[PDB]
Amino acid sequence: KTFFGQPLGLSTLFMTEMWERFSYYGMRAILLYYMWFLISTGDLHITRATAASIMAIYASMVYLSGTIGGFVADRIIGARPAVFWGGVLIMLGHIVLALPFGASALFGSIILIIIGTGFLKPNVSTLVGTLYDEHDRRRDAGFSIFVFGINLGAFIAPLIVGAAQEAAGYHVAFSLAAIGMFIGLLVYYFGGKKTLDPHYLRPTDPLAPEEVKPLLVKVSLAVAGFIAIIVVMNLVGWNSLPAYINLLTIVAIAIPVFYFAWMISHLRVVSYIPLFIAAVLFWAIEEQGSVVLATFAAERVDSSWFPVSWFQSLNPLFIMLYTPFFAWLWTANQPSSPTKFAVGLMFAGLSFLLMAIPGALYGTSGKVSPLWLVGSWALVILGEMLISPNSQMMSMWFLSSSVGSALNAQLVTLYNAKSEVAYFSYFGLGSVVLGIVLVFLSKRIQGL
Ligand SMILES: CCCCCC/C=C/CCCCCCCC(=O)OC[C@H](O)CO
Ligand SMILES: CCCCCC/C=C/CCCCCCCC(=O)OC[C@H](O)CO
Ligand SMILES: CCCCCC/C=C\CCCCCCCC(=O)OC[C@@H](O)CO
Ligand SMILES: CCCCCC/C=C\CCCCCCCC(=O)OC[C@@H](O)CO
Ligand SMILES: CCCCCC/C=C\CCCCCCCC(=O)OC[C@H](O)CO
Ligand SMILES: CCCCCC/C=C\CCCCCCCC(=O)OC[C@H](O)CO
Ligand SMILES: CCCCCC/C=C\CCCCCCCC(=O)OC[C@H](O)CO
Ligand SMILES: CCCCCC/C=C\CCCCCCCC(=O)OC[C@H](O)CO
Ligand SMILES: CCCCCC/C=C\CCCCCCCC(=O)OC[C@H](O)CO
Ligand SMILES: CCCCCC/C=C\CCCCCCCC(=O)OC[C@H](O)CO
Repeated sequence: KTFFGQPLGLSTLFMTEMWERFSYYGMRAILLYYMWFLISTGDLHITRATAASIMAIYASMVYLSGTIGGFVADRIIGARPAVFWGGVLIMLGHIVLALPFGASALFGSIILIIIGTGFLKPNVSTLVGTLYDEHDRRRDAGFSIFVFGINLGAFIAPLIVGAAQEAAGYHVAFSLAAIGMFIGLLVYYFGGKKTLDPHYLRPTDPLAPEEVKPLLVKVSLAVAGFIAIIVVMNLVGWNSLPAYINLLTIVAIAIPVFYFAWMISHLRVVSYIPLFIAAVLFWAIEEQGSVVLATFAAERVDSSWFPVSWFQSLNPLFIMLYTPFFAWLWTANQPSSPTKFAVGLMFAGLSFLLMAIPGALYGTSGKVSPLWLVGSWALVILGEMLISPNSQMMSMWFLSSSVGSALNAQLVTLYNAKSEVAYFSYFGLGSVVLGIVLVFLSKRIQGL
């Protein structure tokens, strides 16, 4: 007896991530619209450009938090307590939004989910590898199955949560996200005690006695310096919300910038720079689906007969549809890796180029077919299949996605009804050209 040929413990972790992704993307599907609503009632005193910027920097901090969660679990608390307490924080963050509060609850909700996702997301994937020995060949199949559960939750969540918001309002809809995470906790807690190795209730590489102090010193210097920067900012008058967002943008971009300049000072690392740039730029476009495309859907689409948040379901839908195809394709000369990044960046560019057409053809004061966004997501997910689809590279994928959203925090403020065609054309064409450049550089990168 198995779970699709895999250890029974996989079903638990399958369902665990399935409901966490449910809570996350269900929230992402309506959070921007919710901020619009808080703005329209005068409760929240920001612009839509700022609200869009918040969404992007929100995502950036979540991925950045994922780079640290692996460390905390492996060295301090253990992977299983990390997943559990990570989930509790995630749940609380959604409960905060379900409460009878307004804009005041936003920062509290955001902080909880960032810390929570940081603990849970990288360690659930870790616990998946736990299910297998070193020798096991089923590993790639199990992770593929595990990925499928991730996409399932991301698919049904905007459908359920989005419809709930339409029927019973925002507070009820956010509570469904909280309930979704709660279900994941029940299955994880009681299912884990049956199938998970008790060895991972504790850290696998616990701090040696002499390691405690320097780690404590290192963290303290980071917090103090960060606190110091904020102090100076408020002194010189850079203390509006766009200022703090720019600070986090700088921090998010500085982290890979420093690590590169660190390692650079044989030099094949230099050859990874274009790949990392290509990764950042792709994630920038892909992550704008929940921000820019979510805005386009709500303002420019004939979606009068269905919840407009449902458009967020297209991303994991096309992933699930494309996956068995590419699974077959990579088994049936297979193109190199820098080539995949170059072509993947092109498809992302075409997705934005396509969106420039309806505005250029019909104008931007009317409403267009929902099929335009359908074709756009189909293009960028096609590009995803080439670039994105575990170990130590998990950090770089967390980093690349984090930097992209940080870049988005700046870029999405430029998007509006007046700048629609220009926004989609330039960045659309811009990504295609850099995809062409990467093709020219593709041969050198191979062999390094
Ligand atoms: C294989 C599927 C291919 C997917 C097709 C994607 C589109 C490709 C070319 C059109 C993009 C640029 C559209 C032109 C935008 C443009 O003309 O901007 C000025 C405008 O006229 C000002 O009003
Ligand atoms: C399959 C296509 C293969 C790739 C072909 C690439 C096509 C690019 C067309 C857009 C170029 C820009 C033209 C429109 C720019 C535009 O709208 O500018 C407004 C004004 O500058 C606002 O400042
Ligand atoms: C990828 C192959 C299939 C699609 C190829 C893309 C072909 C055309 C896309 C770009 C042009 C679309 C037409 C937009 C309208 C326009 O330009 O307004 C002209 C301006 O003077 C206003 O009066
Ligand atoms: C066998 C699968 C091969 C996969 C190739 C699929 C490629 C593209 C999918 C269909 C895209 C065509 C749509 C463009 C033509 C169009 O919009 O004209 C509008 C017309 O309807 C007016 O009413
Ligand atoms: C939030 C309600 C969801 C249901 C929770 C059950 C109620 C109480 C559990 C005891 C306290 C929690 C202690 C958990 C610490 C922990 O590491 O859990 C790893 C777990 O054994 C892996 O399956
Ligand atoms: C920790 C236990 C597990 C977690 C359980 C999930 C959390 C809350 C569930 C109920 C939410 C009810 C929310 C009530 C909606 C509300 O406040 O009012 C709407 C508004 O008035 C309609 O217009
Ligand atoms: C628990 C969630 C995160 C907690 C924030 C801590 C972050 C930085 C402080 C570093 C030292 C803290 C770790 C405690 C050291 C410790 O547990 O001792 C091990 C060993 O048993 C002694 O040799
Ligand atoms: C890896 C550590 C992080 C990297 C080191 C960072 C060093 C200094 C931070 C830049 C200044 C922060 C202040 C930015 C705020 C800002 O730009 O203000 C505009 C706003 O329009 C004013 O209202
Ligand atoms: C596997 C990747 C597949 C490639 C994806 C890209 C293909 C087509 C783009 C969307 C279709 C154009 C939009 C059609 C709009 C339409 O149906 O016209 C009625 C509406 O009322 C007019 O606005
Ligand atoms: C509307 C008119 C616009 C014209 C559109 C033309 C589209 C593609 C042509 C350039 C392709 C260059 C790609 C190959 C160049 C090259 O040197 O590639 C070596 C590389 O090492 C191989 O992997």
